[PDB]
Amino acid sequence: ALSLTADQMVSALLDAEPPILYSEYDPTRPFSMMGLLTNLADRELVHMINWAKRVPGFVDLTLHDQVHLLESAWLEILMIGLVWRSMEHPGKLLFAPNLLLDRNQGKSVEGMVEIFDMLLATSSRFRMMNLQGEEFVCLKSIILLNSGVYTFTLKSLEEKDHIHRVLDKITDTLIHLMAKAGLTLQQQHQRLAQLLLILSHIRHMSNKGMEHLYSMVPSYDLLLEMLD
Amino acid sequence: ALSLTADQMVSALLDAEPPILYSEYDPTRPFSMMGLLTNLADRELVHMINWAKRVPGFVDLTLHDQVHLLESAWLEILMIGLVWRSMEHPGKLLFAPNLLLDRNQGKSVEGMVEIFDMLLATSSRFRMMNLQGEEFVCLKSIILLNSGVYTFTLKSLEEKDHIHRVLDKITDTLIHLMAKAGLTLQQQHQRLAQLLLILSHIRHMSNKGMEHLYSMVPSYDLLLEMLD
Ligand SMILES: CC(C)CN1CCc2cc(O)ccc2[C@H]1c1ccc(/C=C/C(=O)O)cc1
Ligand SMILES: CC(C)CN1CCc2cc(O)ccc2[C@H]1c1ccc(/C=C/C(=O)O)cc1
Repeated sequence: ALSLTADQMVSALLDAEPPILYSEYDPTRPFSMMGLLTNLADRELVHMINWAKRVPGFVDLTLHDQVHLLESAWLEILMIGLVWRSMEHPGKLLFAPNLLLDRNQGKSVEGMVEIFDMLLATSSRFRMMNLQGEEFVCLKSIILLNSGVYTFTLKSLEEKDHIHRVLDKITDTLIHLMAKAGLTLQQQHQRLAQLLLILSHIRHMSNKGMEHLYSMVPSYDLLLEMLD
Repeated sequence: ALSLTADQMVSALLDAEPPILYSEYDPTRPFSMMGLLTNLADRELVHMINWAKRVPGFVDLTLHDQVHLLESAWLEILMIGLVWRSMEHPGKLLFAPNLLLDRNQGKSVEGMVEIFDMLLATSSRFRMMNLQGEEFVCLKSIILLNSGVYTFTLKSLEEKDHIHRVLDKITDTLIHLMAKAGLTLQQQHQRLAQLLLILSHIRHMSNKGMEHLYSMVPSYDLLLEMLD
């Protein structure tokens, strides 16, 4: 994992990409939103576990640490996936190819339109930056490794060190992608910063989303069971 | 602001630094924690407004946008300040020079020890990275400009553009500080990323903190009044 080249890292992440799932509803029947979104999120989680195990360095960690990282990051990962899927659909959120929802549709649940608006704005930011697929997969892997790394013994110190080393490799990779695309050294650092700063907003969105869900979520046990 | 050199940006930010305030309690009297922390935060906010107005580019924005940015960022700014103050005090949070609290003291309020632990871990991360004062002031300014920029008309488009341009200048500045300190180009990008990724955790901490406070906060009107 730490011996991978930038090109190899990118290829590994692109290969690890999960599929785009569909919403489960009878399309011949008349058009609950939260039920549809929950069932979709449930099914995506399984594929996210598989994806996570294919992110270089991730399976080198202890099971306990893998669970902690996924516990911290899962909603951020679903959200960045959603925002990426929605990028070329101004004003809409592509939850699934058969479930493309606008802001007005979000108003059907109390507190939801606020979250829809933040996701739509992130998609807008992605569009304005012209985010590339190779950059997106790097960012999603960064979320997985970074979100829980500040909230964790000699083994723990080794785990955190490894995580930072893998994150450094992904940073190198992002820069390499920007250098290959022809950006100047200045533009490279600037774009790196712009991309990483969006991750703070994705964290914010996830926290707001978790508040919504807790006001009504995969347990440590379910995640542990799925990862073990 | 956009014509400032890296050295000028750093100097401007160092000059803008607010003072370290003291907790208001009778030190001759026997040792409420939340009351002490709230009163401290109240007084710090006033100085934060002054500081914000001295961050290059900030007063170029509309009053409304200044308020929005501060509304989004104020707790993150208090927290990064706290973590910086605490950096050379392992296991303790230096809320003020006369109010140095350990994790055990946080247990006196339900839900607080969790927040103390996250802040202490961030201080630990700062210590391990050997964060420099010049880097800290850059990061605090980045929080101010970035935290609310995704949640905002032709004027709004101009405002967001300006904010991104100022953020790009601060990125250039951070890199310049790392280049002057003798880091390689690789190390520069890596450290930039490490620093910006901590900001995601600071956002997380602020969200957790706001949840605590809302379960019991400066209004738009107070912030507007103070900024106007
Ligand atoms: C209020 C948010 C949590 C709604 N999110 C937005 C992000 C997102 C992305 C997806 O790609 C699929 C669904 C969603 C939904 C969502 C809705 C419900 C749940 C609930 C999960 C559970 O209760 O286990 C999770 C996410
Ligand atoms: C639970 C957290 C919000 C406690 N924080 C931690 C960060 C911090 C940094 C400071 O430098 C000073 C105080 C604090 C406290 C804190 C406590 C109360 C309030 C309340 C403010 C209000 O009610 O206006 C804000 C922050």
